[PDB]
Amino acid sequence: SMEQVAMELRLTELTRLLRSVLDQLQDKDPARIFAQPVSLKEVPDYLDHIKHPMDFATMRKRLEAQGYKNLHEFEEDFDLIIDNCMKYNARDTVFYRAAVRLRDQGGVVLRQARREVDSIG
Repeated sequence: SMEQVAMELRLTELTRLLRSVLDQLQDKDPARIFAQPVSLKEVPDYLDHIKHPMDFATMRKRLEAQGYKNLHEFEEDFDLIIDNCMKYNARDTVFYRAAVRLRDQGGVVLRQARREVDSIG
C-alpha cells in the first residue's frame, strides 16, 4: 500500500534524525567509555549486577535496522547506558563521573530532538 510506504518514509526520516542525535551524544563521550558493551570476559559477574546492558555500538545496530519506533524508545536505551554505569561503578570513579557528564551534556541534545520530532511529526 501507499500508506505503508509513507509510514516507511517517516520511520526512515526518524532513523535519519536519531542517527544525528546518536552522533551528537556519542561526541560527549570522547573517552569512548560507552562505545562498546561491557566485556563479560573482563567483568565476568556483570550480568549478576546489570540486567539490561547497553552501549552505543548496540544502539547503533538497532538504529540501522530501523528498530527505534519513536524517540522514547531511543531515550530508554540512552538512559540505560547512564543508569547501568551509575549503579555498577562507585561515585568516586572515572566511569561514574563520565556518565554524569554524558547525562548532563546529552540533556540539551535530547531537549531539542524532542522539539524536532514533535515539530516535523
